[PDB]
Amino acid sequence: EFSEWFHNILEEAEIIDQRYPVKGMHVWMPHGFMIRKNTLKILRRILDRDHEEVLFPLLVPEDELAKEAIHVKGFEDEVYWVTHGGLSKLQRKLALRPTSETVMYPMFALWVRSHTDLPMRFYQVVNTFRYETKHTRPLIRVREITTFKEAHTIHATASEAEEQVERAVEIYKEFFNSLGIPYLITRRPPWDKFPGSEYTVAFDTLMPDGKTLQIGTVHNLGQTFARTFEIKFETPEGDHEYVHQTCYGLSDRVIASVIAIHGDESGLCLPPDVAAHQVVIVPIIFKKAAEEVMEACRELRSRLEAAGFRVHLDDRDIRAGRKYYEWEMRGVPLRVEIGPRDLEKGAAVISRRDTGEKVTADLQGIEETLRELMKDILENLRTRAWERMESEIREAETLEEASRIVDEKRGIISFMWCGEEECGMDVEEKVRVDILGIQEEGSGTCINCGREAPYRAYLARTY
Amino acid sequence: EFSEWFHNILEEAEIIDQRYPVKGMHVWMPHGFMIRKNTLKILRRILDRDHEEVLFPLLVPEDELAKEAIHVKGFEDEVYWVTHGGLSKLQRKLALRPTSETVMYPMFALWVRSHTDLPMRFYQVVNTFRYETKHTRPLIRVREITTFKEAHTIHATASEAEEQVERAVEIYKEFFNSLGIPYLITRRPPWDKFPGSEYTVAFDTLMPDGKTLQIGTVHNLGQTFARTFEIKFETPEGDHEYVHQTCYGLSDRVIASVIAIHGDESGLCLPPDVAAHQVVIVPIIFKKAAEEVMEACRELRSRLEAAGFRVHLDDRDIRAGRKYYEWEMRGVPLRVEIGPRDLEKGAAVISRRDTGEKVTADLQGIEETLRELMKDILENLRTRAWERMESEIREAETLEEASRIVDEKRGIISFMWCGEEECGMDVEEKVRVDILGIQEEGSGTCINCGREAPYRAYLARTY
Ligand SMILES: C[C@H](N)C(=O)NS(=O)(=O)OC[C@H]1O[C@@H](n2cnc3c(N)ncnc32)[C@H](O)[C@@H]1O
Ligand SMILES: C[C@H](N)C(=O)NS(=O)(=O)OC[C@H]1O[C@@H](n2cnc3c(N)ncnc32)[C@H](O)[C@@H]1O
Ligand SMILES: [Mg+2]
Ligand SMILES: [Mg+2]
Ligand SMILES: [Zn+2]
Ligand SMILES: [Zn+2]
Repeated sequence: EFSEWFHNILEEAEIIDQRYPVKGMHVWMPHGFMIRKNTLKILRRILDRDHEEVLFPLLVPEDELAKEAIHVKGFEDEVYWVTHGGLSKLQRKLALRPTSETVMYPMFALWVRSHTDLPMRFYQVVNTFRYETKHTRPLIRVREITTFKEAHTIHATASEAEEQVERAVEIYKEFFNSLGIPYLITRRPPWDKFPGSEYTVAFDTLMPDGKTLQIGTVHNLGQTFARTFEIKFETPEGDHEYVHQTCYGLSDRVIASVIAIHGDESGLCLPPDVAAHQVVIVPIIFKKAAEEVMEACRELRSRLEAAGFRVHLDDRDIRAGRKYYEWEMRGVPLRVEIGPRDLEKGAAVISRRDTGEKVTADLQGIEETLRELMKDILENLRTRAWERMESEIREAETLEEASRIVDEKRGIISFMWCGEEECGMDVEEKVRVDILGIQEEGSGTCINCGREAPYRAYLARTY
Repeated sequence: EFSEWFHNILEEAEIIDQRYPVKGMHVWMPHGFMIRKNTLKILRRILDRDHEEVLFPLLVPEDELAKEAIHVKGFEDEVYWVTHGGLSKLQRKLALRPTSETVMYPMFALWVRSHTDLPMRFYQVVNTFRYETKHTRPLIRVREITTFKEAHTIHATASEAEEQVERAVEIYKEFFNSLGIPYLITRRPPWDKFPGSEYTVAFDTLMPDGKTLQIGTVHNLGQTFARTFEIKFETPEGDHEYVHQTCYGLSDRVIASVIAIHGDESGLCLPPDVAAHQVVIVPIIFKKAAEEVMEACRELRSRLEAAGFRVHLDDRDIRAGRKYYEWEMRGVPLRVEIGPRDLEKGAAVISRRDTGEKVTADLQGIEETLRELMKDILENLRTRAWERMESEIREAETLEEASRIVDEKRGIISFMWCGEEECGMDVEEKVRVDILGIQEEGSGTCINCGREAPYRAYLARTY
């Protein structure tokens, strides 16, 4: 049910066109692009406080890419390879970046010398490629991840690296909260962690189809990559130790989530700061003081723009009904309607997209009325969202109880787990599900082997 | 001389790092990235008035790419090819886009149906690839063009297409004027035009080494591509005719130009709206009312930010001299110095980067003082630039006179030309130079074959 909804809204709202001759690679149409644009503004506003945006190459030579032990193994048959340059065969294969560690790190080896240099915090929003699962899914599982934001940090002590991991987590919380997206933060099992990292922390959110979606990861690379690429730095004493690194990233999935989570029967419903337009002015006219209604709207649009609004006056010549539908299925938060009546009173009608509540305000201070309304809509959408999610995280004491809940209600399954490889795999297999990760807390007994359970774990059917 | 200057400023100002294991592919460091960022804001501000930004895939399948007659021939051995997906060999080669016609057009075939649909004006800023000349050059001739803005338009009548070509030209003029970049607009010879187009209009600018640099092209594709990809549309009568297309684009070269053209002995000198910072506040302190000098600067920074300035307070603990040098070689337009004296008078010192003029203004209305100063700097830089260029465009009546001027003074050579293939080639060969293009005007006699010369032509040593 959700799948069809998603696929249809992506087309109707003209977010992306999937009809491209190469599977797993979609086109961002105008509207979709605007949403992607605003989602990124929000993200960069946060990241730019303490991170420096950069832009590295797309292609990586075998030599560099394979310098990894586990990392190369982690993307082996997952990389695309350019082998020829025209008709000529390159004397050194070039791989399309799947992620940029093997691209930036050898360069970091150069950029880093003195402890005065550290800490360095970089990031970029580029396109990465991954040859995977025959199962392609829009904005969720693509071959060309068009909105891959990857951050990489460098530190002097392993201490600061961990502190960074915590900072990243706070950055994503803030990012997501702005999108009104709820999430569950856990620590991935050591066999799911980023290839070569010390550990991986992941953010997972729940899709309307009861399935979970990883929408962000933070990895603590310790000094593994440092040693691999020789990234050393001089201490104030005169020694040469390897740096401590961490990296984290999001993808188009964030945009899928926003669409999906605040999804709706009417179409898209988006946080005001993500929508292509925050306020769409629709003048109501039947050839009765039209010249006056119009100039009332125009004046309003201009007035809103100067106040910093992303407004749009829909003066097309069609039935206001059709207009309402359009901007509604597209996700515009506020609709401002103006007609002879209201006009001849100094007021207008403001309709909400999340609720439906049409209220009446004075065109005199409307700017503030709108600003407030917007703050309200986010909080509501964010709240609703959190409720909906938490109400799907259910505890289980028996592996049997789990299988029953998952299969009947889907969602997330909370449970105490011993945290052992074999036990975990066994849990996954028996329940045909994936262990999202753990959360250290009070002990108990592993839902499976009954032994001592140091961790609170979650599992679910994932994307 | 210029070359070394360029290469050194790119490194000293930390614009791009060229030390990447793959030739023709550079890294944008923080500072460089900020300039690229602002240059693009300026560009998008213009383009977004009537164009819709989008984002198509990177990879193109042989099938589509080769659908062209001359176009495929035009990029034959110029394309990179991904042949394997992991260890598996794809059953259909994928080419990294060199430009996106073969990517967007088949999609346009779908997006276009009714004349009500046209006109459509799209554009994107993506990374394109081109396997060319062994001679790699930063921001000028790269294998991975990291800042390729390509616009594509669709029209109902060939009439509107031409009108579009004129619009594009006006858009680039405005874009360039904002960067204070001078240019010569001409019509490329029919053997240099974009592969498959009706004709190509190009913008060329002059580099400090007397060589010319193509910094923009607008192509009128007529219905050539329409027929190739079956892009038809329904007329109000009910007929089905092919659409009229045009496309135009710029690259990182625009950023090279800005750096190079307003180049300088002190380092970078950039248009206020391109610099990483428009105003850098440097407090002068020697342990004498410091606490008061500082709070005077801070207050100023905040005050400037709220006014919309990209300001930066350099409160580092170093000699103000070293600070001046840094922000000066980096291109910051205005430096605001504050010390005990000036402070205890309600005024500060404002130094210009283009001139050097340090003036004294009242911290009371300084915002407007600065805004004005900025407008002044652009106009100056733009003017200087135009003078410098026009003073290098020299007329020649004899093929011999040309060879003498080119070889001794470089620059552009104006001349009357018959406009014939063989005659043109002959001119180029004999003078070891390239014919930039023509400009229809009063007749005369071809500098070479003496026959009737319908066009005013230019030639020079190019990049
Ligand atoms: C930051 C680290 N270098 C990185 O690459 N981590 S990652 O491999 O976990 O990817 C980061 C995020 O990208 C998203 N992602 C991964 N593969 C994807 C795919 N094929 N399609 C869409 N999003 C994907 C997920 O939300 C994931 O959390
Ligand atoms: C718009 C059309 N589809 C296009 O591709 N035209 S073009 O091939 O002429 O390229 C547009 C512009 O990109 C720049 N350009 C072309 N090849 C380049 C290269 N190898 N490195 C840097 N800039 C390049 C030039 O300034 C040129 O005017
Ligand atoms: Mg698992
Ligand atoms: Mg030529
Ligand atoms: Zn167990
Ligand atoms: Zn001639």
